[PDB]
Amino acid sequence: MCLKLNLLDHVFANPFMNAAGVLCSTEEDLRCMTASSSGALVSKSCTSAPRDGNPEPRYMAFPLGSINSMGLPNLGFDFYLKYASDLHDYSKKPLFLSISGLSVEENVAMVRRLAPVAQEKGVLLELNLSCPNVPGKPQVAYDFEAMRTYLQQVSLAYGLPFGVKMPPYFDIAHFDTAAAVLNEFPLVKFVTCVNSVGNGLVIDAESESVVIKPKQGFGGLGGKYILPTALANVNAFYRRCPDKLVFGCGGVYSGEDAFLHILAGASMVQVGTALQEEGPGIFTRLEDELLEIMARKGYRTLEEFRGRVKTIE
Amino acid sequence: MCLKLNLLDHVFANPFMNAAGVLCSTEEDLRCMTASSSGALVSKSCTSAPRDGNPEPRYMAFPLGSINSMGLPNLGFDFYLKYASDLHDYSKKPLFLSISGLSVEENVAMVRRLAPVAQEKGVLLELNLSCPNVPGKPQVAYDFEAMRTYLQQVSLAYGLPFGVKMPPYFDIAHFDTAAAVLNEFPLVKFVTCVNSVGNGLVIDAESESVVIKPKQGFGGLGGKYILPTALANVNAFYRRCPDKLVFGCGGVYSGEDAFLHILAGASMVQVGTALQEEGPGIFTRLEDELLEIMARKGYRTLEEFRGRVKTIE
Ligand SMILES: Cc1cc2nc3c(=O)[nH]c(=O)nc-3n(C[C@H](O)[C@H](O)[C@H](O)COP(=O)(O)O)c2cc1C
Ligand SMILES: Cc1cc2nc3c(=O)[nH]c(=O)nc-3n(C[C@H](O)[C@H](O)[C@H](O)COP(=O)(O)O)c2cc1C
Ligand SMILES: O=C(O)c1ccc2cc(CCc3c(C(=O)O)[nH]c(=O)[nH]c3=O)ccc2c1
Ligand SMILES: O=C(O)c1ccc2cc(CCc3c(C(=O)O)[nH]c(=O)[nH]c3=O)ccc2c1
Repeated sequence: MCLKLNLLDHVFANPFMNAAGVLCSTEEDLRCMTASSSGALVSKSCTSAPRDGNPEPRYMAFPLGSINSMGLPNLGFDFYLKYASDLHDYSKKPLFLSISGLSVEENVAMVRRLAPVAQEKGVLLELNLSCPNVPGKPQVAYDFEAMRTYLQQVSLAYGLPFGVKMPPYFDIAHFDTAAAVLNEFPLVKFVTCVNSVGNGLVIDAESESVVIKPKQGFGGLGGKYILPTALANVNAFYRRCPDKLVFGCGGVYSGEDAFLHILAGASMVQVGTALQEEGPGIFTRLEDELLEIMARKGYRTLEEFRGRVKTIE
Repeated sequence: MCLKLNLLDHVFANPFMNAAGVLCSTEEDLRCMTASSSGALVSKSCTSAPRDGNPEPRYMAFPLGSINSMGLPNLGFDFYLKYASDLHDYSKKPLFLSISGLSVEENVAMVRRLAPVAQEKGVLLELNLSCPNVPGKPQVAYDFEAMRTYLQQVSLAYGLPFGVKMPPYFDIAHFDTAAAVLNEFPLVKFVTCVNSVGNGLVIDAESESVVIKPKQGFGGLGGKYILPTALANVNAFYRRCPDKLVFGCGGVYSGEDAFLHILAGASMVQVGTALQEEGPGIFTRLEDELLEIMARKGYRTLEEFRGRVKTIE
């Protein structure tokens, strides 16, 4: 029985990795992810210049999940490019680099300079499209014309396979439109579903207060709250993008949750909230748990059940 | 200390009611809700003609909430109109009738008939701005021009104060656009936030199957999964629509959850999944729990804390 995968011309010991943003901002965090049992890691979404992000408290977690308005704190692109080019040990596992420029021009600037490193060292680009653009307009992936522009400019600038990180959608017409846009771009080889569920609001009953400071307490939701949403999106894109991979992200706490993602169509399975809460030991647990469900069911490999969710009648 | 309140020129024993769709389809159901301790009741969204809805299984519940693709089963508008006009006992509590016509014309036709019953008996209209999927088009409340159309035509045809049932939004620009639409219409006197979170997917690990038959297992989510979404929408509209009331719906299982919805801004608090799972007994428990938390905090009225959620700094 084995959790091995070979995709995007890389070899992965297992499907598990962190979710962008969690345990991946500093060198220390990237070394820790690298030392862990995960099959891959992704670096924190970056911008051209370093950012401090939003005022604290800006992340809080609870039994059913988490809320955040981090505001894209990061060490700047040159840092993550240097980690990719000079520091990462690719003999340990593959690296994804996430970018999240605040305009199309910022993303173009970064991917231009990432290209040669991607070509030489094999770092894989994850472009975050659940990201602000002009304030007062929707985030990039909820503005299909902007999404198209972004993908056109980055495809031209970068010129190598990449993937995209998507927000969740909630309407079939949006699933249809979004996948149609993605399918215009042959270089988009993977689609990671999903980013956080936007603009949730957690309120503490005792203090009568919101729990994060930015944005009057509104923030993106992760964890147990979002698993059926995540699954839906994974499957919706898996069905609509047959020439792309789908990576699943949202609500993974256990090997059972990872199994569901994989039955929905996931190749890699990313872990955000649960990893934030439990720490990198989670990856040995998830591995063990997923192998046990496979043993019970008689599955020897991931391909035997990936995307094989049954429907009724 | 009692929970009684006045809204919309009606008196309510307490702020609780069922969520549309739950325990409200048949005469038996409406009578059961009327006999309960709820402050109000709302009928099942209706269409001009009866509908059988989608194949079963079409609802399932779990520890964290529910998933449904009911397909708008209902007894048809004439039945609900007759309930409102001849059968409901208004001395017991107010009645809301939910309409969910499949085009603007259908909604106009129903509301033209409801108006004189509203004038005579005081039944209240809740217009549902969710709808069956139509390939190539989003749900009405996710198509702002369509929403404006509906509201323009209903307002003209109906001519009396009414409310609107909204799906959740996840993007502040969308909150700003939606609330601007709503505030064009002075007759929209309440906004109910939220309907189910659209197009989730629940998968059973043992069977490797989705759990509802319609739509390849995709359906609207309710219950614990959606509470922070629901609170966000309640507060976003409460902030943006100062001349309207906001009714909260989503994720209420306890008086503490009701308390949070009121702190976010809700005037009435609707109960869907929890009511479906626990039955109408839930309303005595919710009342007791909400009064207990009020007593512990020293609140004598709902007005003392409605919309008074605190932000940080
Ligand atoms: C603290 C924190 C920071 C995050 N930062 C990013 C980010 O920089 N880029 C991104 O693509 N997603 C980011 N996300 C979203 C996660 O990658 C993930 O999509 C989301 O948390 C859902 O997965 P989960 O349910 O496992 O938490 C962040 C989430 C959290 C909790
Ligand atoms: C079985 C069922 C049927 C429902 N039908 C309707 C409906 O006819 N009209 C409507 O506005 N909302 C309908 N809903 C949505 C609920 O009114 C409510 O908005 C949603 O379930 C979230 O509240 P909850 O978390 O308390 O379940 C239905 C929900 C369920 C579970
Ligand atoms: O409050 C702001 O000014 C602000 C500015 C920049 C922002 C950029 C992002 C995208 C990164 C990200 C974040 C984050 O960094 O807040 N959190 C997530 O759950 N997902 C993400 O993709 C998300 C939110 C951001 C908010
Ligand atoms: O699947 C279909 O073809 C179909 C047809 C008509 C539909 C009408 C609605 C609106 C009623 C509704 C339902 C419902 O009746 O399924 N469930 C909810 O959670 N909220 C709602 O607002 C919701 C879904 C509908 C789906």
